[PDB]
Amino acid sequence: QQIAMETYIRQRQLIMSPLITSHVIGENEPLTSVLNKVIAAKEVNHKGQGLWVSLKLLPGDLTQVQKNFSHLVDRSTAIARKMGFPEIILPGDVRNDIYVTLIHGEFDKGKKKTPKNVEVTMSVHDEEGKLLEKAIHPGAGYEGISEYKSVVYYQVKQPCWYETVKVSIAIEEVTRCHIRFTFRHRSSQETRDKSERAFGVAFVKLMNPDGTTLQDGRHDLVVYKGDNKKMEDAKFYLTLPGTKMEMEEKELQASKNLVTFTPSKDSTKDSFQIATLICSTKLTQNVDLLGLLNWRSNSQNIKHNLKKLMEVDGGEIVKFLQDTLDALFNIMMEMSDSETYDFLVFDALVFII
Repeated sequence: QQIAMETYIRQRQLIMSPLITSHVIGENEPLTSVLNKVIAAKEVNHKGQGLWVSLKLLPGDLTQVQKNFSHLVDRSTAIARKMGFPEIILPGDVRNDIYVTLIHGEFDKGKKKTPKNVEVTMSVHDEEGKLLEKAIHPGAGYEGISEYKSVVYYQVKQPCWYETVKVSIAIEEVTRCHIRFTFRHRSSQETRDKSERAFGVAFVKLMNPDGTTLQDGRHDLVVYKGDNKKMEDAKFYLTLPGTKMEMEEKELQASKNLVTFTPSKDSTKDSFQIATLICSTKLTQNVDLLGLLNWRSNSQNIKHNLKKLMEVDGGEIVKFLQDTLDALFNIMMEMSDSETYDFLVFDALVFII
């Protein structure tokens, strides 16, 4: 219903700093023109699910799940291509909009006939074991340390208990700290001194071993359970990534290779999807950091992986071209660098402009 105008006072009381009713947002007239043309109309929500959004998303919520998760600000930012960008993109701190879709996962004991549901306990720690109090992991709008009291739906026990994850983190911290898949049961009994605790956790690999960051590609992650002493430190999980890569390329085809640890396969569903969305700035397809100095070969043209590379690196391609031209091998240098690097630049920076 309609009432008198009080936007500015409430806005500045929310922000608690001297702003203006439209100084925070410039209304981006051409950008919002194109946005109202394609996105800000019904179309992106048309493609959200099925025919439309109000009378069709509710049946989806009632049957299996609603798409209310996976906030849209990531996609709106990643397609709209706003103007007021900072220069602290790659160094300093990340955009803090990274969101990974934890589609499924459960703490099903298996031995017990009736599964007991436990919400995800985002226990944040370090390689050395730093506390990581309310100051570090929260601050982006995520207080999920207290997410507990899991009650099953009326029909199916399988669906997980995942929600929005928001982290305000820096490059040094993402280099250092680590997080675990803890599941502490919040039973009806008030006392938490019983033996209903988490039987195991799994750590999160923030950067791939070759130097690549988190990736959007589908890599379901499992957990490994056991005594608390073998996972209270980080070295044991540091040397055991517990990812899909080691199950085949490490010659770990036999599931009994681990002395005590057991993957979730044939134990619990634990389909932990990884999705480094387009809004992220650390996306990496081919490892450019070797391309700087320790480049084994010119495998970055035939296997260039011609994806975006939105220039958050700060001049990687042109500096590498400068060094390669200094090398003075032969024609293939120039032909490759031209026809791939300026290919990508003239195919992405055009939309950037």
